[PDB]
Amino acid sequence: KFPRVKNWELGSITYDTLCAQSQQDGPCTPRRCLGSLVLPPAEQLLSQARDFINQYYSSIKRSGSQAHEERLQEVEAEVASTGTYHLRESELVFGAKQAWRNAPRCVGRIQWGKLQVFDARDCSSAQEMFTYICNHIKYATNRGNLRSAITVFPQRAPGRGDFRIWNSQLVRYAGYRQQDGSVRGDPANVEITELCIQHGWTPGNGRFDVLPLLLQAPDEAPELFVLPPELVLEVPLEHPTLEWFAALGLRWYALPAVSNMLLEIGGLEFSAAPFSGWYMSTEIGTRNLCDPHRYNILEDVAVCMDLDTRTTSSLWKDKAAVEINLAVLHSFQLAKVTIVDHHAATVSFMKHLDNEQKARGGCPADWAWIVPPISGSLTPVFHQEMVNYILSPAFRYQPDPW
Amino acid sequence: GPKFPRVKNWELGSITYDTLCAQSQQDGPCTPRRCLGSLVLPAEQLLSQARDFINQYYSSIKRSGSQAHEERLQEVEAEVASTGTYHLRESELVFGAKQAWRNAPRCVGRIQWGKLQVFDARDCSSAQEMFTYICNHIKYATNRGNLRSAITVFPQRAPGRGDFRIWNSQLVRYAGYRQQDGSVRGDPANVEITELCIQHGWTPGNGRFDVLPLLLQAPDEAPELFVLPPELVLEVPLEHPTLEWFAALGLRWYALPAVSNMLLEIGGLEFSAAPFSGWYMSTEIGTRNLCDPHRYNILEDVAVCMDLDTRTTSSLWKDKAAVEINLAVLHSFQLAKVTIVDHHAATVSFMKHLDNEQKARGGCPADWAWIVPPISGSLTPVFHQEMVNYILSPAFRYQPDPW
Ligand code: HEM
Ligand code: HEM
Ligand SMILES: NC(=[NH2+])NCCC[C@H](N)C(=O)O
Ligand SMILES: NC(=[NH2+])NCCC[C@H](N)C(=O)O
Ligand SMILES: [Zn+2]
Repeated sequence: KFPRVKNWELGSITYDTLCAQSQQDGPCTPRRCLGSLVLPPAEQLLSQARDFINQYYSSIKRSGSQAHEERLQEVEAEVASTGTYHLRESELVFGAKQAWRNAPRCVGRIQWGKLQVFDARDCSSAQEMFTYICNHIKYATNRGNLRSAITVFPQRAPGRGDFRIWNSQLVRYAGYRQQDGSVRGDPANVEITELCIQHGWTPGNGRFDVLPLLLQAPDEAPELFVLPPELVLEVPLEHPTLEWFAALGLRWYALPAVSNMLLEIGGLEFSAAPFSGWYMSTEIGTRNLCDPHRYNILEDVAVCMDLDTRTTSSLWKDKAAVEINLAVLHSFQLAKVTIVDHHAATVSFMKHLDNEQKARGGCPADWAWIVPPISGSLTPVFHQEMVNYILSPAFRYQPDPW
Repeated sequence: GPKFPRVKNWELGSITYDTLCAQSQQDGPCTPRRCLGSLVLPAEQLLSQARDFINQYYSSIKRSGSQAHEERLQEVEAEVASTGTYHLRESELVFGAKQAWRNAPRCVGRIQWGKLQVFDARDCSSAQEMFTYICNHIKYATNRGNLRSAITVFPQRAPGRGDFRIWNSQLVRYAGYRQQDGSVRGDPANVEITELCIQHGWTPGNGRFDVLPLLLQAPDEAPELFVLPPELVLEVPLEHPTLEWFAALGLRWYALPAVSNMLLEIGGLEFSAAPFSGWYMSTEIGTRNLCDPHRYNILEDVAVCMDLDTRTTSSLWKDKAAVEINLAVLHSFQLAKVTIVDHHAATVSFMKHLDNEQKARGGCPADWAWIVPPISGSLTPVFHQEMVNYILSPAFRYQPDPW
């Protein structure tokens, strides 16, 4: 019995047979569904490694050659003697792309084949991590013509502490907790802001202060590195027809570079492996600026637009959000920085699902994350049933290192 | 942590554990390997469903273990013993109906669950009589615009003997006429039932908003056709509070949403005809019904009137039009004095319901994809609330179409 998956807008049906290859577990059982939840030996490492080596040789269509068997022997010999093994650059490149491809929450996977992979496994200090991170940013930003990248730092080792980037993204704005309860800047970054200050960073007092990085080499206290302002491209927000909107002094950074997830390839774990593509506009316009526990600017905007704030039924919240998202798109386009709107992103994801159906017999997708945060049923993904499951290589959550 | 699903609200940072889900009788469609949450779709067996139900009834009047409780159990097993089935006391039926609603994971209006008028119609014995009960239900629920939640219950499934069925999916629905050019006039969701009404002798209209007749089936009989008298069907013409031309589009919606094709299951007993109605939340009309591409699909038309750039996704024309359509729905209903609730007020009230149910029952089964509204999602507090979905009984369940 395999999942029948229906698109309700077109009446079409597919069957997901790729989920059979799931060896990892989602949070659900048959007695209760936990899907909307945001967070969750050597022959076993070996069996994940053989499997991953199998994927890789199949990918280059050498699925049986001398090379294939000799490579499995290498991996077997290395695990038998040392309890672990190492990946070849080109396996690593293939694993990273496959991790992205398999990421159920990513709407931008049409892009999965085009990922610049920086091998930083020859990295031995916080200082080197920083240099690599700077290269990553410079490459990925590309004066606003954004390019997808990942930089992979040295894998976890049974002996020692992990390499980690303590920040959750490479670029984030500071959130300064007030004694009077409230937050100046981004409330989601209060804890990382506090951490930075105590490892000796001099704070600013703005709404949009770019945080320094805390980089940790194994079993060493993390170190502080301030990003060179010229590396951090930012887009001031204005609105195409509302002149007052610019007066709000809103801005956002160009580069979304997630730096806290663990990358897992054939049983090996890469605890520092920051990755970036480009923003979908609703991430900034709806979530970051309008979430009540984020910058929460909807009321400010509604009042400027002169809307009736006293009642939910004037749909003031909805009207303001739409203008905010429009401002984000307009500003990014004016500054010539890559962005995709939620309509174009979901249309391309549909094409991706279809590609994936033909190529693998299904696609892991997390509906609550693929459907955008405004205008859901106005996008084709709303009407598309979706099956969520964990394939490996995978990006996974890991504990905060402090 | 305790050994139960942990549930987080990401706006407020708060945690709860669902203990209620451990009372779940029915498997959902998920396994450890794969999540199917986004998907839209006897002897001792009866006795134990019955027993469990009667226990629920006695708890809710706080007489668990009492002699009246043990006598009812005995009465129910004896009745099953001799007939294969049993019957509910009136007050059990009322409790089971409210509890089915309360249990419904997809319903965001459940803060209202305790206030349901239960019309007992288990004496009903003909299609004509279904019609009278249905008309009575509509008059009572509609209440000239001040809507009142209600359910009418017809006789339960009975061994061998045929079912009572309402063929229509709601008591009030608009016709969908399949055109020569292959397109649809009216509501494309209603094509099959439209065509069925024609097959059974209905003389079809040709409007975009033709109210369907009812096709009602008493046991072992072909369905009979009944035309609702127009004046029982309240409708709201749509206008916009500032865009004057919107009224000129001639759009309208009916006031009463009355789902009629679901099965109400109580203590193993099956009520195959049990239509229920509340009032609308505005996004069901303004977003789904009017803007779904496979429904009325009016988004482009509205956007063109609003002079928006429809050649490019990045103008947000879809988003701007959809907002105005929802504002029109809200505004028109308020002007016509017909009950309606917006998706902000609804979700707030549903957060409050979740909190009540946390204290009362230790959880609340909720289907996130259906609870979050189809526009402005993360603008509502339910978006940031994790939810656990499972089936409790009494339940409203899907059932195959009678044909
Ligand atoms: C190319 C442009 C891309 C776009 C437009 C995009 C879009 C998105 C969006 C909207 C999300 C949901 C994230 C959130 O709401 O916080 C997401 C999640 C994610 N994407 Fe992408 N993505 C892109 C590229 C990438 C790349 C290059 C990778 C890695 C190689 C990646 C891996 C992920 C992962 C692992 C998640 C889940 C993050 C989490 O669980 O918090 N994506 N993507
Ligand atoms: C009192 C006002 C009510 C409101 C605002 C309301 C709101 C809603 C909404 C928005 C849905 C989603 C339906 C869809 O997207 O098609 C729904 C589903 C549902 N509601 Fe309500 N509801 C109300 C009253 C009722 C009543 C009185 C009952 C039954 C006694 C009920 C039982 C249901 C059930 C069973 C569903 C699921 C239907 C399905 O799965 O297709 N609700 N509710
Ligand atoms: N486009 C990506 N690679 N996104 C990953 C998540 C970024 C996150 N949504 C943010 O608002 O900053
Ligand atoms: N409020 C209710 N009882 N809703 C049941 C669903 C009605 C359906 N969404 C409609 O728009 O016609
Ligand atoms: Zn699930």
